[PDB]
Amino acid sequence: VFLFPPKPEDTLMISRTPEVTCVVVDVSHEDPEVKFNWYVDGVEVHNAKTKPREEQYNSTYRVVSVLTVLHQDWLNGKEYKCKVIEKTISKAKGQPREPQVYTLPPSREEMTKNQVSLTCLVKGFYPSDIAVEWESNGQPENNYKTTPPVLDSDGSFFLYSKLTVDKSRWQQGNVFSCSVMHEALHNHYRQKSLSL
Amino acid sequence: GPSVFLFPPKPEDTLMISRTPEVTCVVVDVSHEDPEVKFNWYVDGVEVHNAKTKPREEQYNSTYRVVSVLTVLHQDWLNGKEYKCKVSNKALPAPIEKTISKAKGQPREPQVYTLPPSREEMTKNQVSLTCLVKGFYPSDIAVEWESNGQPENNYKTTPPVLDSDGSFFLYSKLTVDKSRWQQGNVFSCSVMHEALHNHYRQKSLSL
Ligand SMILES: *[C@@H]1O[C@H](CO[C@@H]2O[C@@H](C)[C@@H](O)[C@@H](O)[C@@H]2O)[C@@H](O[C@@H]2O[C@H](CO)[C@@H](O[C@@H]3O[C@H](CO[C@H]4O[C@H](CO)[C@@H](O)[C@H](O)[C@@H]4O[C@@H]4O[C@H](CO)[C@@H](O)[C@H](O)[C@H]4NC(C)=O)[C@@H](O)[C@H](O[C@H]4O[C@H](CO)[C@@H](O)[C@H](O)[C@@H]4O[C@@H]4O[C@H](CO)[C@@H](O)[C@H](O)[C@H]4NC(C)=O)[C@@H]3O)[C@H](O)[C@H]2NC(C)=O)[C@H](O)[C@H]1NC(C)=O
Ligand SMILES: *[C@@H]1O[C@H](CO[C@@H]2O[C@@H](C)[C@@H](O)[C@@H](O)[C@@H]2O)[C@@H](O[C@@H]2O[C@H](CO)[C@@H](O[C@@H]3O[C@H](CO[C@H]4O[C@H](CO)[C@@H](O)[C@H](O)[C@@H]4O[C@@H]4O[C@H](CO)[C@@H](O)[C@H](O)[C@H]4NC(C)=O)[C@@H](O)[C@H](O[C@H]4O[C@H](CO)[C@@H](O)[C@H](O)[C@@H]4O)[C@@H]3O)[C@H](O)[C@H]2NC(C)=O)[C@H](O)[C@H]1NC(C)=O
Repeated sequence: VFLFPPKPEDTLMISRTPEVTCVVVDVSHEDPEVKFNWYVDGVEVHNAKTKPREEQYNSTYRVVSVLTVLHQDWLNGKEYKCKVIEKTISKAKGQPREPQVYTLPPSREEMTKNQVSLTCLVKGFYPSDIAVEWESNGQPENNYKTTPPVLDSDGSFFLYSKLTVDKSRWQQGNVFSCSVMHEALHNHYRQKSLSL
Repeated sequence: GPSVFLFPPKPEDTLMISRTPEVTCVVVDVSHEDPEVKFNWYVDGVEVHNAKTKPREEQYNSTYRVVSVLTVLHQDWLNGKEYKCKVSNKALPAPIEKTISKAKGQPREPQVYTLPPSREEMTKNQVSLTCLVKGFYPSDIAVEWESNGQPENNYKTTPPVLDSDGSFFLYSKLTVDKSRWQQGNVFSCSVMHEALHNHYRQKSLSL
């Protein structure tokens, strides 16, 4: 039994739906039926949905149960238990740290190419639950990738977000904004601009 | 009962000719009534007998951990030689065969860009040096920092991220004191990849 936490961006963005996943493995053919009992801080709920079983290569079934949760509950540190084996996960306990957002312009050597990369460094935050978005002139970007949180030496986490845009746009003096959402932020939001 | 895990050699060991690459075969969940584990290594079918097996290791969950290490050649691993680890045990119905090799696919040369600290970060006593490595394949890579010949220690590298063009990218952040950066010292970002010239690429960064 494995109890996975909701996606970091799903617990911050109200437009998405955070889910707690309970993956059960090594299920026997003699006993395929698996009963799931979810508990939110003790109180038993019944709004969980179970996905159809999938036979693995090692002749075992893989039963997965999904429980949709609220954004406020997880952020406040609600205790979620999965009774199959009784696993239990929750929000990362510990003193929250404010992230430091730094936007970085493309390297001079990258100007030789047709497309440049915009860098947004976010460091010194806790916990690792975070969401990063890019936007330009109000309209959001789509061609960007963000690295998973990395545990730094001081106990906090950090990551990077790379936006790829045409060199023409960057040379025309356009303004790109790096949006960061985190628990220990004012209004759970911080933004930094970047232009030539 | 017992499970077998075959680990690939360190990326920097297969590229640096001074280091020694080795394929590790880790066996867990070994019964106390049968700690006898047989290892059989095969290189593209041909069985080798130069492996070095370490004695058993008692774990906290009342199980043993037998580890077999096989040193390999740099040219062999890079050419895509297939390495097989046959594990035999009395508690096993049939010998378990795990098999690993170099990640198949056409190699791509990584592009290394060093980025100076932000202006806002200059307020702090510790600034961050950024190294961007993008457009490489496969994900097997190694990144290191150095200054004045001597290597740095206070840095961290993000795991490779699959980009939109099918290639991988990552970042490496070096944390130095602002006094060093303002003194005019030079910091270099060392990158080791199989698609690079002499499997090495380095870019410098200074104020
Ligand atoms: C009894 O205890 C032992 C020992 O565990 C220890 O004791 C217990 C009591 C606890 O306290 C533990 O916290 C403690 O560690 C248990 O043995 C464990 O068994 C599990 C499996 O059930 C193993 O998990 C695997 O881990 C590997 C990665 O292992 C590296 O990283 C670990 C930290 O992340 C580290 O602890 C390991 O030592 C090892 O470290 C690496 O070592 C090599 C060489 O030694 C070195 O070169 C590396 O640099 C170094 N790396 C690091 C980070 O240190 C993980 O890869 C495995 O994932 C595979 O298997 C999964 C299914 O189990 C699957 O989901 C994955 O996708 C992946 O599957 C493979 O994927 C590859 C592609 O990548 C594919 O090619 C393969 O075909 C595919 N194979 C399969 C089978 O799917 C896996 O998660 C633990 O490592 C192991 N512990 C140790 C110390 O080895 C034992 O289970 C306990 N018994 C009971 C009954 O509970
Ligand atoms: C029969 O086969 C089953 C299926 O295994 C699969 O098929 C085989 C052929 C191989 O391809 C495997 O690679 C593959 O997984 C086995 O089930 C597996 O059991 C093992 C443990 O027994 C599980 O390993 C555990 O993995 C956790 C992380 O799992 C995520 O990441 C995986 C990739 O890294 C991904 O494959 C998983 O699906 C899962 O992905 C996440 O899913 C959630 C929910 O859907 C999402 O929210 C996330 O975003 C996903 N993340 C992604 C996509 O990156 C580890 O966390 C876990 O570690 C913990 O336990 C170990 C001990 O087991 C500790 O040492 C460790 O410290 C830590 O506490 C563990 O490694 C594996 O995930 C299971 N497979 C699947 C598909 O879930 C059966 O075990 C096997 N039966 C027998 C008898 O062998």
